[PDB]
Amino acid sequence: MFKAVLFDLDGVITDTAEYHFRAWKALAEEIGINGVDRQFNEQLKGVSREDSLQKILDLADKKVSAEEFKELAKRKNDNYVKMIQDVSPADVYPGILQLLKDLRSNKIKIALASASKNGPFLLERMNLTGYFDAIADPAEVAASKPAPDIFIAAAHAVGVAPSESIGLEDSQAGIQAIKDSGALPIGVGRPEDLGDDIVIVPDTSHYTLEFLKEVWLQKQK
Ligand SMILES: [Mg+2]
Repeated sequence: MFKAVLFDLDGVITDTAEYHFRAWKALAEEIGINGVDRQFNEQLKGVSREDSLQKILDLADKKVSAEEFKELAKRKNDNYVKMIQDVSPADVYPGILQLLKDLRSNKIKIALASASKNGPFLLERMNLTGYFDAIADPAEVAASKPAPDIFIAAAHAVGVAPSESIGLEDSQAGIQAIKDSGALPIGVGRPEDLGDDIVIVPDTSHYTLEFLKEVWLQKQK
């Protein structure tokens, strides 16, 4: 039986993506840049905050000093941090609360493996801190998501090897990160984005202790 479950936050535990989208959109509008719609934002995923801001500036061929550049980047983050102040327990994805309860009562380790610099704050706002045994700190991770580093740090933080874990993800890079760490991935989304070689649930309400166990069993080969 697996000894720990490693959680990504966005797309699994809750949604932050919409908040990032709105923040960028507020910055753009603040400096009169138009075109940052739910279409363009799709090109801002898995990209750096610097690269994203640049893409946005390239929309209006807007030039700015390296100074004004860093300040714009900071503004986007401040908007984001302001926007997440209202995150609450109601924002927890379906099935997640019960899964955490079930894992805890089954003595299965729980760890956050997220790039979010606001992970601890967000879990406290959703009232989930007490379920987590460890939070892998994004700033201590040398290589981002595609790399297995963070799932490896998250597993070690709870005293297990990744090979004794299951990783829950909503992104292709995340799925790859889990595979390369040696943990068993179970994605949420659709094969077209995630891949055809892993178990996938359409929505998180299907992430139950019973389902995880059956998947872990049917893995033994
Ligand atoms: Mg995610």
